[PDB]
Amino acid sequence: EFRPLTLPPKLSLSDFNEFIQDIIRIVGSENVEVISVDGSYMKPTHTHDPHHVMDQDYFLASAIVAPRNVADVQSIVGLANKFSFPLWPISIGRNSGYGGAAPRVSGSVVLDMGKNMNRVLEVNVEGAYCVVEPGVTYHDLHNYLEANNLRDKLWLDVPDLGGGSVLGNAVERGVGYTPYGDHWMMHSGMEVVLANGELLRTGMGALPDPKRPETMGLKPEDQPWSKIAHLFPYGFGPYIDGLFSQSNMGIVTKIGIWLMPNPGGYQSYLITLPKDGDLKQAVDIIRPLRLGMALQNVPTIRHILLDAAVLGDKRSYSSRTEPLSDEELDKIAKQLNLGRWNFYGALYGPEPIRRVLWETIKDAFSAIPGVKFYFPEDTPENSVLRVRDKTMQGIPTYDELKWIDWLPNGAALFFSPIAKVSGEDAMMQYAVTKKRCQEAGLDFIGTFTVGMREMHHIVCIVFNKKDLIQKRKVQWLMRTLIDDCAANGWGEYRTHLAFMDQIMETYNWNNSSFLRFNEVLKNAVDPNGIIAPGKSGVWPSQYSHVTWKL
Amino acid sequence: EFRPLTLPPKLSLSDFNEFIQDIIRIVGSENVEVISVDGSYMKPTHTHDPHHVMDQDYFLASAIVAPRNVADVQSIVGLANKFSFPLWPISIGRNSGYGGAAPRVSGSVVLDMGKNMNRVLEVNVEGAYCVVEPGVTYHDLHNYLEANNLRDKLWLDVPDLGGGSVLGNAVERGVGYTPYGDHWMMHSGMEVVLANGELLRTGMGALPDPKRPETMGLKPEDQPWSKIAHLFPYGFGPYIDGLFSQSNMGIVTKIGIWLMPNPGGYQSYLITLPKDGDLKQAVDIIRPLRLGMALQNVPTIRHILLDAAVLGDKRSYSSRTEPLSDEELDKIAKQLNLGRWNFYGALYGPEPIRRVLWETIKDAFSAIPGVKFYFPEDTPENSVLRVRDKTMQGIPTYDELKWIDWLPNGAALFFSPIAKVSGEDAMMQYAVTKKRCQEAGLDFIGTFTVGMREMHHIVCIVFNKKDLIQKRKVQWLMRTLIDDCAANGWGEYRTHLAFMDQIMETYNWNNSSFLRFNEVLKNAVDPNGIIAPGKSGVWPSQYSHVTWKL
Amino acid sequence: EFRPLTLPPKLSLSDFNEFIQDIIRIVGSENVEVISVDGSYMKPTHTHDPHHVMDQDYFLASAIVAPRNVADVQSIVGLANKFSFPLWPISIGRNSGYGGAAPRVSGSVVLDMGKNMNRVLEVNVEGAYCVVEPGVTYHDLHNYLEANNLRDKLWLDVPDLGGGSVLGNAVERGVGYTPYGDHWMMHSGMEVVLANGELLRTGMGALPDPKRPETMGLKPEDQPWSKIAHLFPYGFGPYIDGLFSQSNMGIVTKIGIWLMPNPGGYQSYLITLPKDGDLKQAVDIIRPLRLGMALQNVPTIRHILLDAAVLGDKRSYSSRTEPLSDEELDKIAKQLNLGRWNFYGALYGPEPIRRVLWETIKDAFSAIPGVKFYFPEDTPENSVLRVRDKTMQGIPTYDELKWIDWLPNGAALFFSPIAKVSGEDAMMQYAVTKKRCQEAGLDFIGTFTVGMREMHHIVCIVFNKKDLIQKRKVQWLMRTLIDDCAANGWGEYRTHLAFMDQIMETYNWNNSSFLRFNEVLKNAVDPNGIIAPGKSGVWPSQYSHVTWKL
Ligand SMILES: Cc1cc2nc3c(=O)[nH]c(=O)nc-3n(C[C@H](O)[C@H](O)[C@H](O)COP(=O)(O)OP(=O)(O)OC[C@H]3O[C@@H](n4cnc5c(N)ncnc54)[C@H](O)[C@@H]3O)c2cc1C
Ligand SMILES: Cc1cc2nc3c(=O)[nH]c(=O)nc-3n(C[C@H](O)[C@H](O)[C@H](O)COP(=O)(O)OP(=O)(O)OC[C@H]3O[C@@H](n4cnc5c(N)ncnc54)[C@H](O)[C@@H]3O)c2cc1C
Ligand SMILES: Cc1cc2nc3c(=O)[nH]c(=O)nc-3n(C[C@H](O)[C@H](O)[C@H](O)COP(=O)(O)OP(=O)(O)OC[C@H]3O[C@@H](n4cnc5c(N)ncnc54)[C@H](O)[C@@H]3O)c2cc1C
Repeated sequence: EFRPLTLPPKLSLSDFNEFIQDIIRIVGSENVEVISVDGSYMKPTHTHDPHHVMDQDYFLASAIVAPRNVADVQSIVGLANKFSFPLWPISIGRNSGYGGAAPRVSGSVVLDMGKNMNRVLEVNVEGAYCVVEPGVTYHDLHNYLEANNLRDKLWLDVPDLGGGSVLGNAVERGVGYTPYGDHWMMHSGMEVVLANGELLRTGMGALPDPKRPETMGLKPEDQPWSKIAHLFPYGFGPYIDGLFSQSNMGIVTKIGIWLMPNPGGYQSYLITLPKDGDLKQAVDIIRPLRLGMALQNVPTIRHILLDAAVLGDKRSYSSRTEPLSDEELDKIAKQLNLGRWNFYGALYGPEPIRRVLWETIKDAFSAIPGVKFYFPEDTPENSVLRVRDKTMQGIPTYDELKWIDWLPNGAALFFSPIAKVSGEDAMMQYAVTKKRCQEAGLDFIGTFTVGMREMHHIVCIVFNKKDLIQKRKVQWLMRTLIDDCAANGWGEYRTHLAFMDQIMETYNWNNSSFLRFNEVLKNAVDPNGIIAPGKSGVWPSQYSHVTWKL
Repeated sequence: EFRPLTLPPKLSLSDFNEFIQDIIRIVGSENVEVISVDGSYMKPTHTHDPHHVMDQDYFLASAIVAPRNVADVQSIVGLANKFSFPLWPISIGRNSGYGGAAPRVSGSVVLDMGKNMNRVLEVNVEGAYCVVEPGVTYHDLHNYLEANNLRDKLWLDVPDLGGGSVLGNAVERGVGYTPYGDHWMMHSGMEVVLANGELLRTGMGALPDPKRPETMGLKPEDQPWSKIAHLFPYGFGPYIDGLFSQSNMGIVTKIGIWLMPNPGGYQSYLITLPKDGDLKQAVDIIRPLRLGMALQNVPTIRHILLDAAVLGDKRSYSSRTEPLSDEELDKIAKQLNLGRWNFYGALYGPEPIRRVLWETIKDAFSAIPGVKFYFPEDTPENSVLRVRDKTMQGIPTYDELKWIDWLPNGAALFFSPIAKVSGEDAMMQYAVTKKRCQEAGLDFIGTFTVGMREMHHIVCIVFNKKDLIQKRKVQWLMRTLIDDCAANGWGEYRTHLAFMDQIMETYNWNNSSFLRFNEVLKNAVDPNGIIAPGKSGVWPSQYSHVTWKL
Repeated sequence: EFRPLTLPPKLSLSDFNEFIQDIIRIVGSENVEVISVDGSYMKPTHTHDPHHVMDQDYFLASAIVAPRNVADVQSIVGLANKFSFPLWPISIGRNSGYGGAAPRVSGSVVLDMGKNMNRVLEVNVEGAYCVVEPGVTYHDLHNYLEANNLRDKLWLDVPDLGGGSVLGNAVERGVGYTPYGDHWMMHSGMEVVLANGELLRTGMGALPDPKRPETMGLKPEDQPWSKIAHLFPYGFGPYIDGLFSQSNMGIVTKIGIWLMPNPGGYQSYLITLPKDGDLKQAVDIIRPLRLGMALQNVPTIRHILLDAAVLGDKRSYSSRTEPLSDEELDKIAKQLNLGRWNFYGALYGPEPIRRVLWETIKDAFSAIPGVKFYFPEDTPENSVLRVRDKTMQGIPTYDELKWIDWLPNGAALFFSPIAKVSGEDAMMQYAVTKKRCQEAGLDFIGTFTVGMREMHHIVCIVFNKKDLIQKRKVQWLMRTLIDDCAANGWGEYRTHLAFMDQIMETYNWNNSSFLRFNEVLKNAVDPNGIIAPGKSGVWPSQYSHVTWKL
């Protein structure tokens, strides 16, 4: 195709046309689409942000290209370096609340790795790992284990939804809820296409599999990996793996992710905390238990509107347009059999071990008046606990998508700071965020996900995407929250395309030493600045800061 | 001082003299030493390799410089960039078996960070972490916890000896034996002086501590850290921390290391395996247990000569000059009440939990004929179990230094490949290594340290450092082992100065893609190539490969 | 001399020594001083900041050099470009509250232009202007006019003290209180030594004086100026004069400043405003009057503690260590016969004209209850009005120096934002600043100086320079005020050395477009970055931002 809505920087329409003809001959007309529709979670869009906080077409691809295999990504990168065409690689494109599949720089080709590079490459039982391509979603990996009956020996670790990409999510350093919840720390052995187009394998993946007749003459992408590749992630020398997470330093084509053995015993549970103020005592209680491993997985503390929004839109609970009152939150809590805060967790391992920990957990949460303990069986058929019971054993579900429908044309945007695992800090973060949410006219909706020495506080901002006034309030909100949390010593761990610059500007100790160093690294490996310029605030030097920053 | 034995590359005697007068005025004559003695573990040398496999003066400093603080490192870096003088930073300089304090390039200044930058900067109880400077040895951190009575709340994780540096060891990705044994994975928040001399803090350390009257006007090195700096290592954007382990990308001035809470119950144990061939069954047994966490710490599988060498030199068991026979190893085993292989481990937590796991461990090791189970009380006063009982609870000891005295002027050199956690692989690596040791005329001495999905096999080569014939056999051995292990799909995780190029050459998948990328990074950040050139085989472009590689 | 406390960046001791011997042979040993004392207003220091907010030696010269004439500055510039030595030019060095004579970069040579380049070059009566060198203080220019009896034809315009430099103050865009109070707007024709060392004259000064026998053979610095040089500032083409105010783009050697003709009638006056809240009504009143020119000069609105501090230290009014209360300020007001706010002004011209405006002023201020009107005769012998009566007619005094002695070892630091000429805005800025001063534990002390469409609000922070705790609170205060005022839409017009980067960061519309442009200009004209690097936050490219910004 001939004429796109937006062309990448400094590129002419003829270069665009030459380039797109070049890619079409490499991958076929069925794997290329020129943009000359927000869609669904089911068939995500790959052209722009479906949960658009800015105008819909603000972050817009000029074309979508689907490589057939690693060789095609090498050729595409060569082309982009020839024409200076920025690429924006995506795996599944479901980064909802974070920009979706939209590029930071409009005019970029969205590189759709996941359409054709789909394979579950290996599932290794003795080493309890899997190797995967960008296109394997959590649902797909689950089906792979089920079809081969591997569920009895190995379990997966999934986020709240099941359509996301195992590799995609892990390179963003996403989180899950079993004891393998720290996705990025469970990796070992990644394959990357560098900006120069050279293939590179990290860790023990750089120690080549010894030659043998059966693997002679295979292209590098197609070679097997040496025995320790997916078992010990460090290899030898500088450990460069992290340069590839939340970065623009390369295109990840394959990754090994460690899988937990069936634990031989499982029990999910829900602890309802009656009062809004019970967050403080609960976190204080969670601290020592999470450090000493009575709390085995990544347990969450859900605010009552998160659960309420899973079960029904705002219209179903109130006809109010403004934020529900405190008294109304107590009525919704009572209506659903939940507290104002709901703690979700799971015990793993043999009964004798589950028993002891469970009594420790129970006994410690008993200092909170009115606490109530439930197992999935004890709750209604449509409960969040019955969904999270599946979630905390690695089974993918889609039920929790429903909270995005809290409002009319509900879109999501995530404010994601990190808090200490302390009631004092958690209340304070809450207090800060709640106050700005109410100034903005939005219900506070959020969850804390409990890590070992930190909690990821996901404030779920939901707004009407067809309401220009509220979109502007969301943007006012997000920007102020960033600043306020920064003034209180808290940083966000992951964000949307429009907030990357502002969030990187917050990590400016010693006059921005941290981004300068990233900048130095980036321009050495991408001298044409073709790999997703702007991702995380890191700009190659051909992208003036005055022009491009937000 | 005026005239060093060796000058760094391309530097004149006059530039050397100017430089050293420049350093003397910054740090004082007491903190600078010109080299115009192997020493002890007690007072390590900082001029060369005390366990010299090459000639003693092969790797030699021109001078030793001890910065007083971070400002001094900054100024020293500026001078090195002015004169193009290569710096070799050390923390404690006890990297015995790995080159000690010796620089890869002779003529380099050895930067002694540990003499004056010694401080335990902070021990945080609620967050269960500590922040430290290069000079805090494990023994020092231990004493710090004892003086303040923190041992009841927090434990350390130590390597076999206690004199090493907490930071030094951790940036080498060193290993320990409690559940916090993956030293590098326990870090969060590092401070680094870049090659350009700029101070940088990683992760959440880049999110500055909010201003307040009490901290106004403090030099950047002296500023407090924001609340989440030592609690969540990822921060935001590219996770660049790993670029600083086993690298020459920076000079680490401070690091945060997560500390394990007193577990409320501890019991070490020893499981003796009668036969040489029992390794295989044992590892096959260890696999599922380690994966399902019945084995909580990093348990080890010591070969009988390791324990034997701790208890007495070779002269005490035989007057032989050649390797002890198999029949002799069985006699030494019997004499000491140990098997041919000895498995050391520890159970953590409340009694009810220790009980269940201990029965699971017992029962699974029972499939090996003649297995015997000991607690420290059950063994003699000089046993390795009573020493390692301390070691698996983070208490520092120095007893295990005695195996370096197996031979007359015993020096150590470590051959450190990684193996799958499988009887088959472990036997095979053992077979390969044992064969080459006997060809070399040396006793096989070693340990396997059990990681989750891998084992670190430390073959401990001990030789007479005053025996030129054997030193040459050591070098013949090491180099052949590298190749043999590489030809069987195994790579080493850490190595000595003289083997770094050969070991990086082994991680050459796709025509050395991994080292080219490291080179690209290094020359961007060190355009004068003044930070430890050659470390891990990574050479700045001013250091011709033909000239410098070994 | 041989060994300075601090050397400029990247310079060796030997280059320093060579350089200083080179300068000594150009200007003599009497004109050069190596720094191997805070002093007084009378004999200002030229080595560091006498009103030090940071440690005393924080901003420190390596040497002081006093050029004999323009040729000497040219040669000094050549040497600095040869050695890359940063120069910090000063005229008188009395920039008290703004860093004094201290360089932004420590190690810089302080260039003392005023010691030897002292001359009143010309006082032209028909054109009502004067031409001056860096060393002509206002007191000196005053004496020059008196000696020749020119006071009857021409008046000066002075700042609160008389020792400052006419040129120095003017290139800082300093303010005065007659109708000629916008010092920078009264200039026409400047002479500058560029960074490359070339002499340049601006405006009509670029149109050379026609040749004539009497001026043949004169060095360029010594040539007369063409007739219109000091009469029309614009010249032809780009008007580049402003690139030389509050900048590091050149070294100003001579300037022409327009002088007001004796007005043929003068009467100063004081209007006391009883209440703290009367600021608002007063400013609302001042607005139309200032715009329609009933208020002819630059009238000021002094806070009661400013006048109180001129008359006696804090010990004389209270023995309190904390801020005086509101009730105490009313008592001090009553004691001195002043309001809580005191408006000082002056009427110029023939009696008939003074009469009419004076009735217009009186009548409009009459809407404020309790207002009282004084002429100098009506007040006591030690009043501020009798001092400012002199000040509003261009006569230099030193009386107002006494407010710096409010506290024990009182030092001054100025927080200088701009406010709209509106009661609403003025109160609001006052509210913001007063709140932060009380949190800091300091008395609020300040003045508003009334411009045509804006007011310069000088918050005069006075602190004990030997009190480390309060110095830190001063720094905490200053930095928070900057941010607070920025968050309310107000920027500072001038600042001290330690706040320059933070204040330039505030003028960051469109991703700092304004400073990028300044950077581009500066590196073209100073490729060695030797003229006052860092002045106003503008850094030559050899000065890494990470390293140098505060
Ligand atoms: C209701 C809801 C719930 C969510 N719950 C969770 C949760 O529990 N945990 C969680 O972590 N997230 C959660 N998310 C956030 C996000 O939706 C998921 O993390 C999702 O899996 C991320 O998208 P993806 O991995 O499918 O898609 P992708 O669009 O592939 O996103 C990948 C992103 O990482 C980079 N990237 C991806 N692939 C590559 C590659 N091959 N090479 C280089 N860079 C690459 C790019 O920066 C890109 O923007 C949730 C979102 C919603 C809407
Ligand atoms: C008998 C014996 C037993 C051992 N047992 C163990 C064991 O169980 N586990 C284990 O891991 N090791 C073991 N070691 C190996 C090694 O001796 C220890 O890891 C020791 O702690 C490493 O030295 P160090 O950390 O004190 O000293 P250092 O000499 O400080 O070594 C640090 C090294 O890392 C780098 N480095 C250090 N500090 C910095 C800095 N500030 N900035 C930049 N780079 C830096 C340099 O490359 C340097 O060579 C053993 C050694 C012997 C002789
Ligand atoms: C009690 C008190 C009251 C004050 N009242 C006033 C007031 O009413 N109005 C006011 O404006 N200020 C006031 N000031 C602020 C300041 O003290 C005066 O402006 C003073 O005249 C400025 O110093 P200077 O001009 O003598 O000295 P200098 O130290 O000469 O300062 C000149 C500055 O401008 C630059 N500069 C000077 N000469 C040159 C040159 N030749 N070439 C290039 N750059 C040059 C440099 O950046 C330098 O730092 C006051 C200060 C105090 C302590």
